[PDB]
Amino acid sequence: NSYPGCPSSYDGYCLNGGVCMHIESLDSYTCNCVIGYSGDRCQTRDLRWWELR
Repeated sequence: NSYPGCPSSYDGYCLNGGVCMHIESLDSYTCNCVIGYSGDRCQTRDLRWWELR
């Protein structure tokens, strides 16, 4: 269901990593946040602690 789906405008909408998806139903195009940070879009990044750049 959560297959990789996201037009071009979804290549910088998120400042953090983010995993672009389309999600069934309606649009909802977005980038799944990650482990360590979240919010509108991990805007609340716990800085460097998890991944690496």
